[PDB]
Amino acid sequence: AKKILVTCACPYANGSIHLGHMLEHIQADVWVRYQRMRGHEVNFICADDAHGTPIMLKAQQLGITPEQMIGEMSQEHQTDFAGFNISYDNYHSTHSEENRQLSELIYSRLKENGFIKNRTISQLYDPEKGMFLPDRFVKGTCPKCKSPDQYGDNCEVCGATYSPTELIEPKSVVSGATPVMRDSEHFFFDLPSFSEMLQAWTRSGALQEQVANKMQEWFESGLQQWDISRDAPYFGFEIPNAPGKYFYVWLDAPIGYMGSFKNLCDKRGDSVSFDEYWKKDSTAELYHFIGKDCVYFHSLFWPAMLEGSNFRKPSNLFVHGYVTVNGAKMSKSRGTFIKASTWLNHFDADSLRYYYTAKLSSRIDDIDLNLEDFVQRVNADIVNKVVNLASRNAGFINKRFDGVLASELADPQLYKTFTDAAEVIGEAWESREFGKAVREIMALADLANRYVDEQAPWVVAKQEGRDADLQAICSMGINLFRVLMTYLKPVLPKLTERAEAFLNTELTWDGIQQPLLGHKVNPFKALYNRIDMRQVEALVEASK
Ligand SMILES: CSCC[C@H](N)CC(=O)O
Ligand SMILES: [Zn+2]
Repeated sequence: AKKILVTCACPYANGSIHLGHMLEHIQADVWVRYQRMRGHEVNFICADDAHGTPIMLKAQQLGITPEQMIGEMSQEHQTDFAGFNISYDNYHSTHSEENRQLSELIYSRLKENGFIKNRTISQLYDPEKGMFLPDRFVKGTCPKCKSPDQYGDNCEVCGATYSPTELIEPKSVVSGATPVMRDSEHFFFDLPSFSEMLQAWTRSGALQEQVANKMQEWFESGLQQWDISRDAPYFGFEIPNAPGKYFYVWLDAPIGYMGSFKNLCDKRGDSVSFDEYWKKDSTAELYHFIGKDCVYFHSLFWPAMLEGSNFRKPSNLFVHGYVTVNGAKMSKSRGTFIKASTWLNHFDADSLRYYYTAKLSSRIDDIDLNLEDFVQRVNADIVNKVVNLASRNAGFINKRFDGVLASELADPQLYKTFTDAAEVIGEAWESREFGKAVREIMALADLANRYVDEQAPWVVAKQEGRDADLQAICSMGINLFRVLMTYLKPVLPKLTERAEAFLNTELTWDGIQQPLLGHKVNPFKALYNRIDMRQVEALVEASK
């Protein structure tokens, strides 16, 4: 009955999708697929984050327009996400007419409401290229240790940190010219004006405990005004009435959430839903799946912007931790910085979806992809527990009973144990306690395989006159498989499709209350094959 708008953070348009991205998009997709299974109206929304100085400069280096460049990466991103079956209702771009009009609207409202301040700043400027330089486009000699060729505000030899104005003999990364300090008028969003409102939200108990605790540190330090403007040359949206000024990516990037939803509504011919979801009186729910590095932005700056422009605010933020590989930050030299596209050359999407889901919880803890454990857990849980219930039983049904399952359950008590678990498993999906859900599902899978072991179909099959017993045992196992695959349907979309083809039925959450009786199933080849460490070694080598 609910109306739900769910987002993932907008991926940066000048980088390939990697396993870190995939943790976020898989987490959101599992939750979204479960919400759809319970009958709610869900809109799963994302976009590419396509503006800014680095993108402008990279396009110039490539000799193409920024529009061509961001279009190519957007296609690359959506191909990768589609390969992992991330079920977006719309994937748009921050570089769109919808986002331009919404950015201009929100800015004009913030300005009229008194939340935009004008302030002159001083910044390093490349007089040959003719542009202000972000910190990382200034290089020079460390003022402390005198090591040359250091970038930005820190030295990678001695570890010192400093303003780039302290670099000795500074050079523009763009042109090699010596930069100089230049003044420019910038426009600032008066975030401090919203501190009391934001502190109330922090205390409300909606946010994760770990996020609320961190926000208290930020309030203690003191909220600051945030620069929302950039000087030309720039790739982005020009500020009305302010020639030569552009909106900084901070402003237009989250508005891209709104622009993507407006684009979806407009493409559908739906003239009511945008206001239904974004007006202040909305009864729809708005959720953002984000990582730790995006929490300050989504928990303070973004709700303040929405409040100041008369829009509704997020219902909640769902924050996940970083991905590690073999216990450590991804390492290019070790081959553990793994692109999504590369992953799919070696493994399927379901394997990573399952492994992440088994490790995820409602907390912000980092998620470790241990590659040895990945092989063991996928083979143990998917091949040998869940799929085993189908593969060990289907052959007898197809070959000796014409594909027809028994007309009654052999063990109705055991079946009720499986269906009785739906409430706790569903609540685990709902609360984002994914690891809890998987633990209960695999505990049931162990029960199901213990049942089959106890009945010993490999013995019954050879014994004269026991055809009825064999059909009963094998049909019971297949009905337990039906239930487990329903509980796993949000996690494993492609295996589920193969399971539905075998079972000759769509898997619905409520359907488990009616077992398959006197029901024809189809043959299948192999629902899910084993993986091995040679494949992991090939993935690592291909990523170096
Ligand atoms: C509106 S969400 C914007 C997210 C930024 N692109 C940061 C990131 O993708 O890591
Ligand atoms: Zn140094």
